[PDB]
Formats: sequence, structure tokens, C-alpha cells
Amino acid sequence: ACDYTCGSNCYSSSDVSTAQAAGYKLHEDGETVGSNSYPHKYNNYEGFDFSVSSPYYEWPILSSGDVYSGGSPGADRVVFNENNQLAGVITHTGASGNNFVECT
Ligand SMILES: Nc1nc2c(ncn2[C@@H]2O[C@H](CO)[C@@H](O)[C@H]2OP(=O)(O)O)c(=O)[nH]1
Repeated sequence: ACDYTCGSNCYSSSDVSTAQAAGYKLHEDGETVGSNSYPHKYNNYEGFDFSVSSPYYEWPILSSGDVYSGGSPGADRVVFNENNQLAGVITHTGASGNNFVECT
């Protein structure tokens, strides 16, 4: 069964830790990838009650199992903080426009 289900996409904890480790080292290195320049700040417009503190950063998580390296980010994201603490897994899947909803 899925630890996080983003629409139709299924992720285990391992998938999430892997994406997150990747996202956080580029953040620490001040490196960005992709046309959207990931990882980038996540403002939490949605108002998600995360149990970890701000600021937050979002990094894509791919259904392929591959780590993001440019190209299309897909609709799923891992949100981590400055301490490299997981805040949550979110998606545009099922959200209207560029809004986000949590992955279950
Ligand atoms: N919906 C949403 N988009 C955010 C937030 N923070 C940054 N973004 C960005 O705000 C714009 C409109 O949503 C996009 O550039 C989006 O980028 P992402 O698509 O890369 O996440 C946030 O909290 N919510």
C-alpha cells in the first residue's frame, strides 16, 4: 500500500526520503534545477498546518522513482524545511489551477 497517495501516484517513505535528500543538498549548495528553479521557497498560501517550522522549500517527487534532474516536474512535491525536516507531500492533482492539496 502507499505511504502517500498523490492522485494516482503511489509513494513509499523511501521514495520521499530519496527526493528530499536530493532537494535539500541542492538547497544547501544554492543550486537550482528546472525551469521553475527547484528547490524553491514554498509560501504555504494554502495554509497547510505543518508540524515542522518555516521556511519551507518544495522539490518535485517523480512517479518514475527517479530523482528530479530537470524537464517536467510533474504535479507532486516534497516540502522540507531549513532543518531538513519533512513538512508534507503535496500535489496539483485534484487542486484547481496551480493550487495544491495534500497527498493522503
Ligand atoms: N499554490 C502555491 N504555489 C506556490 C506556493 N509557493 C510558491 N508557489 C508558486 O506560486 C506560483 C503560483 O502557484 C507558481 O510559481 C508556484 O510554483 P510551483 O508550481 O513550482 O510550486 C504556495 O504556497 N502555493
